[PDB]
Amino acid sequence: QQPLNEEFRPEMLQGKKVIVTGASKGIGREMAYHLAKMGAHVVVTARSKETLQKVVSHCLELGAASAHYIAGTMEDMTFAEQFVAQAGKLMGGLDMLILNHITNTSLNLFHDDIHHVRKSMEVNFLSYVVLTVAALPMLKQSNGSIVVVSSLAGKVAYPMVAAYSASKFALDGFFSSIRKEYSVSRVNVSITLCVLGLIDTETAMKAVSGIAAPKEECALEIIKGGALRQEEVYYDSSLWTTLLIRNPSRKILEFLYS
Amino acid sequence: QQPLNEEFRPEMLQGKKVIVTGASKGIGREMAYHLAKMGAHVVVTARSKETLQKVVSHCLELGAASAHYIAGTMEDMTFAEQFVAQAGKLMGGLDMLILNHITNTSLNLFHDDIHHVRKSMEVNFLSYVVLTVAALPMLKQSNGSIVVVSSLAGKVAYPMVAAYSASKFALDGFFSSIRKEYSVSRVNVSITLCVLGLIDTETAMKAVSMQAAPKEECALEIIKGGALRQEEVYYDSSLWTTLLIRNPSRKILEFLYS
Amino acid sequence: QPLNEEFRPEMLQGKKVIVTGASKGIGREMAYHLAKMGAHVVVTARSKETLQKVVSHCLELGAASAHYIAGTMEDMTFAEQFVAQAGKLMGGLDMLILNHITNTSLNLFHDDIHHVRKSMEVNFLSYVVLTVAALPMLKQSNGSIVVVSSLAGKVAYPMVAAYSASKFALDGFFSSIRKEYSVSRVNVSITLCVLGLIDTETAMKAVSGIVHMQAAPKEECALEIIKGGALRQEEVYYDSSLWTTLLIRNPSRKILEFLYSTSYNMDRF
Amino acid sequence: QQPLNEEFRPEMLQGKKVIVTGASKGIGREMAYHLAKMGAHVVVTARSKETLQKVVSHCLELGAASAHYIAGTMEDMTFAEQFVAQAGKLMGGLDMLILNHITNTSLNLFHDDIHHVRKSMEVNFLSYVVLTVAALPMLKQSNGSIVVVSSLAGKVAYPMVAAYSASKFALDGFFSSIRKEYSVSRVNVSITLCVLGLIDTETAMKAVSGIVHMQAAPKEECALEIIKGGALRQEEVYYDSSLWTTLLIRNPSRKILEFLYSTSYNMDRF
Ligand SMILES: NC(=O)C1=CN([C@@H]2O[C@H](COP(=O)(O)OP(=O)(O)OC[C@H]3O[C@@H](n4cnc5c(N)ncnc54)[C@H](OP(=O)(O)O)[C@@H]3O)[C@@H](O)[C@H]2O)C=CC1
Ligand SMILES: NC(=O)C1=CN([C@@H]2O[C@H](COP(=O)(O)OP(=O)(O)OC[C@H]3O[C@@H](n4cnc5c(N)ncnc54)[C@H](OP(=O)(O)O)[C@@H]3O)[C@@H](O)[C@H]2O)C=CC1
Ligand SMILES: NC(=O)C1=CN([C@@H]2O[C@H](COP(=O)(O)OP(=O)(O)OC[C@H]3O[C@@H](n4cnc5c(N)ncnc54)[C@H](OP(=O)(O)O)[C@@H]3O)[C@@H](O)[C@H]2O)C=CC1
Ligand SMILES: NC(=O)C1=CN([C@@H]2O[C@H](COP(=O)(O)OP(=O)(O)OC[C@H]3O[C@@H](n4cnc5c(N)ncnc54)[C@H](OP(=O)(O)O)[C@@H]3O)[C@@H](O)[C@H]2O)C=CC1
Ligand SMILES: C[C@H](CCC(=O)NCCC[N+](C)(C)CCCS(=O)(=O)[O-])[C@H]1CC[C@H]2[C@@H]3[C@H](O)C[C@@H]4C[C@H](O)CC[C@]4(C)[C@H]3C[C@H](O)[C@]12C
Ligand SMILES: C[C@H](CCC(=O)NCCC[N+](C)(C)CCCS(=O)(=O)[O-])[C@H]1CC[C@H]2[C@@H]3[C@H](O)C[C@@H]4C[C@H](O)CC[C@]4(C)[C@H]3C[C@H](O)[C@]12C
Ligand SMILES: C[C@H](CCC(=O)NCCC[N+](C)(C)CCCS(=O)(=O)[O-])[C@H]1CC[C@H]2[C@@H]3[C@H](O)C[C@@H]4C[C@H](O)CC[C@]4(C)[C@H]3C[C@H](O)[C@]12C
Ligand SMILES: C[C@H](CCC(=O)NCCC[N+](C)(C)CCCS(=O)(=O)[O-])[C@H]1CC[C@H]2[C@@H]3[C@H](O)C[C@@H]4C[C@H](O)CC[C@]4(C)[C@H]3C[C@H](O)[C@]12C
Repeated sequence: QQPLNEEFRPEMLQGKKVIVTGASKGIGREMAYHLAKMGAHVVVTARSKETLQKVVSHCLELGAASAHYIAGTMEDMTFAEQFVAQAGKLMGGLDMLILNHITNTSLNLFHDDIHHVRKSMEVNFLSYVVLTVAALPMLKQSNGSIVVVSSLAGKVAYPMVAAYSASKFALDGFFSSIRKEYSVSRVNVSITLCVLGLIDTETAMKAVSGIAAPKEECALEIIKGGALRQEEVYYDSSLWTTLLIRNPSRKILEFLYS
Repeated sequence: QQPLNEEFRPEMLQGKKVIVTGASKGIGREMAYHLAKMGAHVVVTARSKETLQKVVSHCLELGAASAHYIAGTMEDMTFAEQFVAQAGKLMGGLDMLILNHITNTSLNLFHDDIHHVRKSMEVNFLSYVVLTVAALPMLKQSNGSIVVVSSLAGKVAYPMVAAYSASKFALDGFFSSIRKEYSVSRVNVSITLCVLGLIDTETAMKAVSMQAAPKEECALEIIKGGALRQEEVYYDSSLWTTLLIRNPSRKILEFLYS
Repeated sequence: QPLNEEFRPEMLQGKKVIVTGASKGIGREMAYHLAKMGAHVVVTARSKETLQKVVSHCLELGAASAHYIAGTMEDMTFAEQFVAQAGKLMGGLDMLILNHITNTSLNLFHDDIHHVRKSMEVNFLSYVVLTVAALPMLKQSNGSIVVVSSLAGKVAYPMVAAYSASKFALDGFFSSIRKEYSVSRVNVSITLCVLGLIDTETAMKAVSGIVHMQAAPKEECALEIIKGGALRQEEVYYDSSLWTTLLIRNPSRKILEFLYSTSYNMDRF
Repeated sequence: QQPLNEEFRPEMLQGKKVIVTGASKGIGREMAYHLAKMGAHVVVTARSKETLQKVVSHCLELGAASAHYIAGTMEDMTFAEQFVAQAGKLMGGLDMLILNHITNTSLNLFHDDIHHVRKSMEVNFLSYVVLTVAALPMLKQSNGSIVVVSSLAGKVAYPMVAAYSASKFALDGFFSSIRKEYSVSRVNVSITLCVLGLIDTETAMKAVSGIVHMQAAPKEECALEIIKGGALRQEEVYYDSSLWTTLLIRNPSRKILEFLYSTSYNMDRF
């Protein structure tokens, strides 16, 4: 889309109505806290009821306009649908949908685990589509934004994360296609895809113990990208990563072909 | 993987045992016919037994070492699994698995069509994984090859094909990751991803009603790439397309990051 | 770094600008744009007769002043003396537009070392001499150098070997001194312009057949060069087709230059 | 051009007739030594007869079919032309021309040394053209090869090497253009451009002292990769301590656009 030709400021999120998924820990939790400090209305979700309550209480302490949680698993597509409808009622609308959750993923070779492939596709990809469809009427009303959190393994191939990579590549294909559609149909909803290197969440640090950028800063850069309506955000400890992983030729060919 | 350092010869397929899916029409049918002319053993599949019988009869006329069909839908993951077992039984093993079928797809904006997204992911992606898992023991025995048919819309973003693009991107992520795993684990099974522009199949010509490439030639280039164990085949009417769509920097970064 | 503003013609009002190779083609069009913007201009080329016509039209168009000095850029003494004279006449210098080339036609290289040498002297070395002569004045004004180059100064083509050598040399030289000015805190911008086929008389005599119809307008080309210089852009890419200007860019080069820059210690210099 | 679709073998250089310029020290000297070990005929040049004589002595001991030197400065285009003729006479022809010399260059900011700029252009660039013109008839006879030694600073920009970078960029523009001309004119002479990172020659090691702290690649290995690339008729050789450098500095998009652009124009004319 057309990004905002503006400097980010935290007041861009003041009073904005934001869903954050996968917000009980890791990057999602940090995004909830940043949003709370900016004075946003937030609804957080994950499976962990008790941790979500603690996240909500801290968001209120930090200055959230309001904060609520709804607990459930994004394996359940009915839950996903119902979640968005309830979150919208809790906030009186929706300005930004931050899709961040994933199913449990560790480093292993692919041997015959079709169940993990299916579960990864359902939780990491299909649930994002279901959430988007449920959110789109509200986002069209607010000229809002969808933020999709992805990965280096969603842009290039790695061993040991085959099922995950499939799901993150699928997000790029799906959301980059609907971005093109929203441009031609003049739907004023931005789509931001975030491509992350190694981030120091507990999940990642445990996953890479047998082989990191700060999660607070990562979370802020994701929000900034969404607020500025950027097509993509690249975040890593090293500029070697963020500068070289970019594929400007793809965007050029998409334009020239159109 | 390492591609064979030699020119293609049709004799490379003589007596080879090959599965072709989506082989009742389009590129799949043309691949069956080329394989037949080369004296391969072929097992073809699609949903329509009537059309498949016609393909088998023509394959035998053309010189196939043997030809059989098994009809079913790749919506049914049990069928996918049992199909590979039966095809292997019929031929006495498997040298090449050509994964080509897709669910019916036309050009349309995405609105609230979760059904098509799920169907596309199941038929176009998950069934390919199920088929690969079922085929891998036989392919390991033969040091064989997997050929995955994909698309320009599986490498860059287009409007009007969101569900389809998600599934084709997913293929790239998944199969490119397992390719990395087979290299580190020294599994001698090659994986070839084919990226196709507009090809003059009846399906395509109806869907787009620019220059369309001939399906006979397309089919042959797919077989050549698989036989030569190339990582990727790019095929289009124009060299502007096949040369510019390639992304060598991705392959370089994957290597550097390893 | 480039100015984060839209171009306005008032940015050149009262500015003191040299344009070389300005008797015809893109250089003449640049002089005309500058004149319309109310700049002070000094133009040069070998031919006094054609330069007279450019100066007279510049005055009609509303130049603050317009003058020519004729000479050949084969003569490095002329190059040096020309800048001193032009700057003294105008009372300073804000922009140096380096645009001239030696006469080049399309042909296979045929042992004509004389042409390789002449290309290197006129198209490349004279640009360096002009720059050295201008830099004190440009430092005084926090001014700009604009170097006009070519698609054949970024990728290789047959039939223009000597010319391409000279334009590649400009990129290597000027891109290196740009980096030096960054570390030495010299506030003089350098803009390298990469031009496709432009409908100058020279180009239209050189090319063949339908290629003539694939040329971009010289008036527009000239304005984009001036805009790039005024905005202190590092590079300007101009062509009749977006397929050209988008695909010919090599962003990986600037990325690697940046990534490589931390590994040397400039404190000695 | 089309590279040979085969693995390098040292016998590819046995009995071949090779010129190496700038061969009294550094990479050039190492190239002479590898060629000698492969049983090539070699003629080496540089300004210093004393250092050239030592190279020839070692080449003869290593097993060169023959080894000679001719001393002179490549500032003198007359010497350049006459050198190639004499080298050709000494060997009875020419199979490979390796152009490697440069004028003395150190790291410094550019101020006003137009003399250094001109000398760089004359020694590092124009003399290569003169040598090529002199050699080409012999190379056409043998379906031979030209190897042009260049630099990271001949592909991307660096401060402190402005005059040198201009000359190496010029080599790319010129020799890449002639490669295209040889393709349309059906001249069966290969051109290989070599792009080198930091190599542990005495010149480089002295020059970067205190400025740079990175790995330097071995000059012996560098020299061998240059010969291999030339022997295999490759368009470009990239050599560095790190695969990060050699893989990322290559620009396949340029080669693709040149090809696509060529399909649009008819070269029968001019
Ligand atoms: N950290 C890294 O190095 C990288 C991270 N990323 C991306 O960043 C995002 C966040 O990663 P990170 O913070 O490390 O991950 P974490 O594991 O810390 O967080 C994942 C979140 O999703 C939730 N979640 C897990 N399963 C389900 C489910 N079935 N339904 C609903 N929610 C669930 C978790 O909470 P609960 O257990 O309470 O349900 C948790 O809140 C992911 O999209 C990921 O792909 C990408 C590349 C690298
Ligand atoms: N033609 C083109 O322009 C392009 C083609 N491609 C790719 O090439 C491949 C072939 O395309 P094309 O030849 O045009 O397609 P066609 O529509 O001509 O053929 C599709 C085949 O798949 C079968 N099929 C459809 N649904 C199912 C199902 N549920 N289970 C099993 N088989 C099914 C069909 O048989 P039946 O209906 O009898 O089951 C048919 O045999 C596809 O992978 C596609 O993505 C990519 C880009 C462009
Ligand atoms: N037109 C095109 O398609 C392209 C143009 N360019 C570039 O744009 C620039 C201008 O091109 P264009 O406008 O076509 O060129 P022109 O041939 O129209 O103009 C050349 C100018 O340079 C002068 N000149 C020639 N020889 C000398 C000399 N020895 N000393 C001083 N001046 C000399 C000429 O005047 P006089 O003869 O009286 O001295 C004339 O003023 C050039 O740098 C070129 O490389 C790049 C790519 C394409
Ligand atoms: N080493 C490195 O890090 C890098 C090297 N390169 C390239 O590799 C090539 C070789 O470099 P390197 O081995 O370090 O250089 P050296 O300084 O070791 O060798 C240069 C050679 O050229 C000769 N030479 C110098 N001036 C003249 C002259 N006027 N006429 C004829 N010969 C002359 C020298 O001998 P004498 O003085 O006796 O004439 C010497 O034989 C060069 O082309 C360079 O650009 C590129 C990038 C990096
Ligand atoms: C750490 C690796 C590799 C990152 C990488 O490849 N980084 C760039 C190159 C770095 N190198 C040092 C190799 C070169 C740097 C050049 S430099 O010169 O700068 O040093 C990356 C690649 C795939 C990533 C996992 C997946 O996402 C899935 C999952 C998501 C969860 O949420 C967190 C857990 C997990 C397992 C992720 C953790 C981690 O994130 C992984 C392992
Ligand atoms: C035709 C378009 C666009 C192709 C394209 O973008 N091609 C390169 C650019 C060419 N230009 C526009 C630049 C022309 C200039 C010529 S020049 O020489 O200058 O380059 C492509 C993009 C997506 C493709 C569909 C999907 O796969 C899904 C589906 C698969 C079935 O199986 C067949 C049907 C269908 C609907 C496909 C048909 C067709 O295949 C589509 C529409
Ligand atoms: C015309 C060619 C090629 C341009 C090119 O490669 N352009 C992009 C690709 C275009 N395609 C092939 C894709 C066709 C698209 C046609 S489309 O209509 O679709 O756009 C370019 C390449 C080198 C150029 C000459 C040099 O500078 C030297 C000299 C400078 C003078 O000052 C003017 C004269 C002259 C002889 C120049 C003329 C012209 O400028 C040349 C021949
Ligand atoms: C050393 C630098 C920079 C090299 C570079 O940019 N290399 C790639 C990047 C590597 N990184 C730092 C990113 C990673 C290394 C990780 S590491 O573990 O290694 O620290 C390069 C760039 C330009 C080079 C000079 C010119 O040619 C001219 C001249 C030629 C002579 O013949 C030898 C002398 C001299 C002065 C040359 C020496 C040296 O050659 C220079 C300074």
